[PDB]
Amino acid sequence: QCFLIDKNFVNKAVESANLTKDDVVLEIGLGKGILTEELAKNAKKVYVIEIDKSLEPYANKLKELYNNIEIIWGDALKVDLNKLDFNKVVANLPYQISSPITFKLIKRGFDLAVLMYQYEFAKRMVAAAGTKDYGRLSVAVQSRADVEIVAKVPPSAFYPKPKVYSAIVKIKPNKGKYHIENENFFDDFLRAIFQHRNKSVRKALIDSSKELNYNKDEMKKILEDFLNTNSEIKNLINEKVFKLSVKDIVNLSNEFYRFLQNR
Ligand SMILES: C[S@@+](CC[C@H](N)C(=O)[O-])C[C@H]1O[C@@H](n2cnc3c(N)ncnc32)[C@H](O)[C@@H]1O
Repeated sequence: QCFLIDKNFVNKAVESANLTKDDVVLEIGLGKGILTEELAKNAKKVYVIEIDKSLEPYANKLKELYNNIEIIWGDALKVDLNKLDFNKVVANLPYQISSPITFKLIKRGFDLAVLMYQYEFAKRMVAAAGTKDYGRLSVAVQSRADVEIVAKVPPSAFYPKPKVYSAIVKIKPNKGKYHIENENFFDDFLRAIFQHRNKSVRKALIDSSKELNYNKDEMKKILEDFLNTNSEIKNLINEKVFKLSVKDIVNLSNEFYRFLQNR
Protein backbone atom coordinates (compact mmCIF):
# COMPACT_ATOMS: atom_id res chain seq x y z
CA GLN A 1 0.00 0.00 0.00
CA CYS A 2 1.21 3.52 -0.84
CA PHE A 3 0.63 5.80 2.13
CA LEU A 4 0.08 9.53 1.68
CA ILE A 5 2.88 11.18 3.69
CA ASP A 6 2.84 14.72 2.21
CA LYS A 7 0.49 16.87 4.32
CA ASN A 8 0.25 19.51 1.56
CA PHE A 9 -1.86 17.06 -0.49
CA VAL A 10 -3.90 15.96 2.54
CA ASN A 11 -4.60 19.67 3.12
CA LYS A 12 -5.52 20.04 -0.55
CA ALA A 13 -8.06 17.16 -0.61
CA VAL A 14 -9.61 18.34 2.69
CA GLU A 15 -9.88 21.85 1.24
CA SER A 16 -11.35 20.64 -2.06
CA ALA A 17 -14.08 18.88 -0.02
CA ASN A 18 -15.42 22.22 1.30
CA LEU A 19 -16.21 20.72 4.72
CA THR A 20 -18.51 22.13 7.43
CA LYS A 21 -19.53 20.62 10.78
CA ASP A 22 -22.81 19.56 9.13
CA ASP A 23 -21.07 17.16 6.73
CA VAL A 24 -20.66 13.45 7.49
CA VAL A 25 -17.71 11.97 5.52
CA LEU A 26 -17.01 8.41 4.36
CA GLU A 27 -13.30 7.56 4.07
CA ILE A 28 -12.17 4.46 2.13
CA GLY A 29 -8.98 3.12 3.72
CA LEU A 30 -7.37 4.21 7.01
CA GLY A 31 -3.61 4.22 6.15
CA LYS A 32 -1.55 6.16 8.74
CA GLY A 33 -4.64 8.17 9.73
CA ILE A 34 -3.19 11.46 8.50
CA LEU A 35 -6.17 12.17 6.24
CA THR A 36 -8.51 10.74 8.89
CA GLU A 37 -7.48 13.30 11.53
CA GLU A 38 -8.07 16.26 9.19
CA LEU A 39 -11.52 14.89 8.32
CA ALA A 40 -12.50 14.49 12.00
CA LYS A 41 -11.38 18.06 12.75
CA ASN A 42 -13.50 19.56 9.98
CA ALA A 43 -16.57 17.31 9.62
CA LYS A 44 -19.40 16.32 11.96
CA LYS A 45 -18.40 12.67 11.74
CA VAL A 46 -16.21 10.31 9.71
CA TYR A 47 -16.79 6.65 8.76
CA VAL A 48 -13.56 4.83 7.87
CA ILE A 49 -13.76 1.51 5.99
CA GLU A 50 -10.56 -0.49 6.51
CA ILE A 51 -9.97 -4.13 5.54
CA ASP A 52 -6.71 -4.61 7.46
CA LYS A 53 -6.84 -5.23 11.24
CA SER A 54 -3.04 -4.72 11.55
CA LEU A 55 -3.71 -0.98 11.32
CA GLU A 56 -5.82 -0.95 14.50
CA PRO A 57 -3.16 0.78 16.65
CA TYR A 58 -3.66 3.91 14.50
CA ALA A 59 -7.45 3.54 14.90
CA ASN A 60 -7.29 3.20 18.69
CA LYS A 61 -4.78 6.10 18.88
CA LEU A 62 -7.13 8.37 16.90
CA LYS A 63 -10.22 7.21 18.82
CA GLU A 64 -8.39 8.46 21.93
CA LEU A 65 -8.23 12.04 20.61
CA TYR A 66 -11.48 12.16 18.59
CA ASN A 67 -14.96 10.88 19.53
CA ASN A 68 -16.32 11.33 15.98
CA ILE A 69 -14.50 8.50 14.20
CA GLU A 70 -16.25 5.21 13.63
CA ILE A 71 -14.19 2.47 11.98
CA ILE A 72 -15.92 -0.18 9.82
CA TRP A 73 -13.58 -3.19 9.54
CA GLY A 74 -14.25 -4.79 6.17
CA ASP A 75 -13.94 -4.80 2.39
CA ALA A 76 -15.19 -1.53 0.83
CA LEU A 77 -16.52 -3.43 -2.20
CA LYS A 78 -18.66 -5.63 0.10
CA VAL A 79 -20.08 -3.11 2.63
CA ASP A 80 -23.70 -2.09 2.04
CA LEU A 81 -23.31 1.69 1.78
CA ASN A 82 -27.11 2.12 1.89
CA LYS A 83 -26.94 1.44 5.66
CA LEU A 84 -24.55 4.38 6.24
CA ASP A 85 -25.67 8.00 6.42
CA PHE A 86 -23.09 10.33 4.88
CA ASN A 87 -23.06 13.14 2.30
CA LYS A 88 -19.37 13.25 1.28
CA VAL A 89 -16.49 10.91 0.39
CA VAL A 90 -12.81 11.79 0.76
CA ALA A 91 -10.13 9.12 0.37
CA ASN A 92 -6.74 8.12 -0.96
CA LEU A 93 -8.22 5.12 -2.78
CA PRO A 94 -6.42 1.75 -3.05
CA TYR A 95 -5.67 1.82 -6.77
CA GLN A 96 -6.85 -1.79 -7.39
CA ILE A 97 -10.52 -0.99 -6.55
CA SER A 98 -10.67 2.37 -8.40
CA SER A 99 -13.30 1.34 -10.98
CA PRO A 100 -15.89 -0.75 -9.08
CA ILE A 101 -15.69 1.62 -6.07
CA THR A 102 -16.36 4.71 -8.21
CA PHE A 103 -19.56 3.23 -9.59
CA LYS A 104 -20.69 1.90 -6.19
CA LEU A 105 -20.30 5.35 -4.60
CA ILE A 106 -21.98 7.09 -7.57
CA LYS A 107 -24.82 4.52 -7.37
CA ARG A 108 -25.30 5.06 -3.61
CA GLY A 109 -25.05 8.82 -4.18
CA PHE A 110 -23.34 11.76 -2.48
CA ASP A 111 -23.15 15.58 -2.42
CA LEU A 112 -19.47 15.62 -3.41
CA ALA A 113 -16.43 13.34 -3.57
CA VAL A 114 -12.70 14.07 -3.47
CA LEU A 115 -10.63 10.98 -4.33
CA MET A 116 -7.05 9.96 -5.13
CA TYR A 117 -6.65 7.94 -8.35
CA GLN A 118 -3.66 6.95 -10.49
CA TYR A 119 -3.01 9.79 -12.95
CA GLU A 120 -3.86 7.86 -16.16
CA PHE A 121 -7.17 6.67 -14.71
CA ALA A 122 -8.07 10.28 -13.73
CA LYS A 123 -7.28 11.42 -17.29
CA ARG A 124 -9.75 8.95 -18.72
CA MET A 125 -12.36 10.04 -16.13
CA VAL A 126 -12.17 13.70 -17.24
CA ALA A 127 -11.28 13.26 -20.97
CA ALA A 128 -13.03 15.39 -23.60
CA ALA A 129 -14.82 13.80 -26.57
CA GLY A 130 -12.65 12.93 -29.57
CA THR A 131 -9.38 12.42 -27.69
CA LYS A 132 -7.20 9.32 -27.18
CA ASP A 133 -8.18 9.12 -23.48
CA TYR A 134 -11.93 9.30 -24.20
CA GLY A 135 -13.65 5.98 -23.53
CA ARG A 136 -16.40 4.08 -21.74
CA LEU A 137 -15.07 5.23 -18.35
CA SER A 138 -15.28 8.92 -19.44
CA VAL A 139 -18.91 8.60 -20.57
CA ALA A 140 -20.00 6.34 -17.69
CA VAL A 141 -18.71 8.90 -15.15
CA GLN A 142 -19.57 12.21 -16.86
CA SER A 143 -23.15 11.16 -17.72
CA ARG A 144 -23.75 11.02 -13.97
CA ALA A 145 -21.27 13.53 -12.48
CA ASP A 146 -19.24 16.69 -13.11
CA VAL A 147 -15.58 15.67 -12.75
CA GLU A 148 -12.31 17.63 -12.67
CA ILE A 149 -8.65 17.12 -11.71
CA VAL A 150 -7.81 19.30 -8.68
CA ALA A 151 -4.03 18.59 -8.64
CA LYS A 152 -1.36 16.24 -10.08
CA VAL A 153 0.39 14.35 -7.29
CA PRO A 154 4.10 13.33 -7.55
CA PRO A 155 5.62 9.99 -6.51
CA SER A 156 7.43 11.93 -3.70
CA ALA A 157 4.08 12.51 -1.93
CA PHE A 158 3.77 8.83 -1.04
CA TYR A 159 5.67 6.16 0.90
CA PRO A 160 6.87 3.78 -0.50
CA LYS A 161 7.46 5.65 -3.79
CA PRO A 162 5.18 4.58 -6.72
CA LYS A 163 6.25 4.11 -10.35
CA VAL A 164 3.77 6.78 -11.52
CA TYR A 165 1.82 9.92 -10.70
CA SER A 166 -1.55 10.16 -8.96
CA ALA A 167 -4.36 12.73 -9.17
CA ILE A 168 -6.95 14.36 -6.92
CA VAL A 169 -10.34 14.20 -8.65
CA LYS A 170 -13.41 16.17 -7.54
CA ILE A 171 -16.75 14.49 -8.29
CA LYS A 172 -20.13 16.28 -8.21
CA PRO A 173 -23.15 14.08 -9.10
CA ASN A 174 -25.54 15.92 -11.44
CA LYS A 175 -28.44 13.54 -12.24
CA GLY A 176 -30.56 16.22 -13.96
CA LYS A 177 -27.96 17.35 -16.52
CA TYR A 178 -28.32 14.40 -18.95
CA HIS A 179 -31.34 12.37 -17.73
CA ILE A 180 -30.81 8.70 -18.58
CA GLU A 181 -33.96 6.82 -19.64
CA ASN A 182 -33.12 3.33 -18.44
CA GLU A 183 -29.88 2.74 -16.51
CA ASN A 184 -29.52 -0.95 -17.38
CA PHE A 185 -30.01 -0.27 -21.08
CA PHE A 186 -27.68 2.75 -21.07
CA ASP A 187 -24.98 0.51 -19.51
CA ASP A 188 -25.42 -2.22 -22.12
CA PHE A 189 -25.31 0.45 -24.87
CA LEU A 190 -22.00 1.94 -23.65
CA ARG A 191 -20.41 -1.50 -23.29
CA ALA A 192 -21.56 -2.36 -26.83
CA ILE A 193 -20.29 0.79 -28.61
CA PHE A 194 -16.98 1.20 -26.70
CA GLN A 195 -16.01 -2.34 -27.63
CA HIS A 196 -15.47 -0.78 -31.09
CA ARG A 197 -14.60 2.84 -30.30
CA ASN A 198 -13.02 3.69 -33.70
CA LYS A 199 -15.94 2.35 -35.77
CA SER A 200 -19.26 4.03 -36.49
CA VAL A 201 -21.86 3.70 -33.69
CA ARG A 202 -23.95 1.59 -36.04
CA LYS A 203 -21.13 -0.79 -37.07
CA ALA A 204 -20.23 -0.97 -33.36
CA LEU A 205 -23.82 -1.86 -32.42
CA ILE A 206 -23.81 -4.67 -34.98
CA ASP A 207 -20.46 -6.34 -34.08
CA SER A 208 -21.36 -6.50 -30.40
CA SER A 209 -25.16 -6.86 -30.80
CA LYS A 210 -25.00 -9.67 -28.22
CA GLU A 211 -24.77 -6.97 -25.52
CA LEU A 212 -28.21 -5.52 -26.42
CA ASN A 213 -29.70 -9.04 -26.87
CA TYR A 214 -29.79 -9.26 -30.68
CA ASN A 215 -27.91 -11.23 -33.36
CA LYS A 216 -26.04 -9.35 -36.12
CA ASP A 217 -28.91 -9.61 -38.64
CA GLU A 218 -31.77 -8.44 -36.42
CA MET A 219 -29.63 -5.45 -35.31
CA LYS A 220 -28.63 -4.54 -38.89
CA LYS A 221 -32.36 -4.51 -39.76
CA ILE A 222 -33.17 -2.70 -36.48
CA LEU A 223 -30.65 0.08 -37.39
CA GLU A 224 -32.03 0.55 -40.92
CA ASP A 225 -35.50 1.19 -39.39
CA PHE A 226 -34.22 3.41 -36.51
CA LEU A 227 -32.36 5.49 -39.10
CA ASN A 228 -35.65 6.43 -40.74
CA THR A 229 -37.21 8.21 -37.69
CA ASN A 230 -35.16 11.44 -38.19
CA SER A 231 -31.99 12.89 -39.79
CA GLU A 232 -30.32 13.78 -36.44
CA ILE A 233 -30.31 10.05 -35.65
CA LYS A 234 -28.83 9.29 -39.08
CA ASN A 235 -25.91 11.68 -38.50
CA LEU A 236 -25.20 10.29 -35.01
CA ILE A 237 -25.03 6.53 -35.76
CA ASN A 238 -22.73 7.17 -38.74
CA GLU A 239 -20.20 9.06 -36.58
CA LYS A 240 -17.29 7.31 -34.83
CA VAL A 241 -18.06 6.27 -31.22
CA PHE A 242 -15.20 8.24 -29.63
CA LYS A 243 -16.36 11.42 -31.42
CA LEU A 244 -19.86 11.68 -29.90
CA SER A 245 -20.20 13.95 -26.87
CA VAL A 246 -21.59 12.54 -23.62
CA LYS A 247 -24.76 14.57 -24.44
CA ASP A 248 -25.06 12.89 -27.84
CA ILE A 249 -24.50 9.33 -26.52
CA VAL A 250 -27.05 9.83 -23.70
CA ASN A 251 -29.54 11.41 -26.14
CA LEU A 252 -28.94 8.65 -28.72
CA SER A 253 -29.31 5.74 -26.26
CA ASN A 254 -32.49 7.29 -24.77
CA GLU A 255 -34.13 7.34 -28.22
CA PHE A 256 -32.88 3.90 -29.31
CA TYR A 257 -34.49 2.54 -26.12
CA ARG A 258 -37.87 4.24 -26.76
CA PHE A 259 -37.68 2.96 -30.35
CA LEU A 260 -36.98 -0.63 -29.20
CA GLN A 261 -39.66 -0.89 -26.48
CA ASN A 262 -42.31 0.59 -28.76
CA ARG A 263 -41.24 -2.36 -30.96
C1 LIG B 1 -3.63 3.81 -0.75
S1 LIG B 1 -3.70 3.42 0.99
C2 LIG B 1 -4.52 4.95 1.60
C3 LIG B 1 -4.72 5.04 3.13
C4 LIG B 1 -4.61 6.47 3.76
N1 LIG B 1 -5.78 7.32 3.39
C5 LIG B 1 -3.31 7.20 3.40
O1 LIG B 1 -3.06 7.53 2.25
O2 LIG B 1 -2.48 7.52 4.27
C6 LIG B 1 -4.90 2.02 0.94
C7 LIG B 1 -5.54 1.67 2.32
O3 LIG B 1 -6.86 1.06 2.15
C8 LIG B 1 -6.84 -0.30 2.69
N2 LIG B 1 -7.53 -1.16 1.71
C9 LIG B 1 -6.99 -1.77 0.64
N3 LIG B 1 -7.95 -2.44 0.00
C10 LIG B 1 -9.09 -2.26 0.65
C11 LIG B 1 -10.40 -2.70 0.46
N4 LIG B 1 -10.73 -3.49 -0.56
N5 LIG B 1 -11.35 -2.31 1.33
C12 LIG B 1 -11.06 -1.52 2.36
N6 LIG B 1 -9.82 -1.09 2.57
C13 LIG B 1 -8.83 -1.44 1.73
C14 LIG B 1 -5.38 -0.66 2.92
O4 LIG B 1 -5.28 -1.46 4.11
C15 LIG B 1 -4.71 0.69 3.15
O5 LIG B 1 -4.82 1.05 4.52
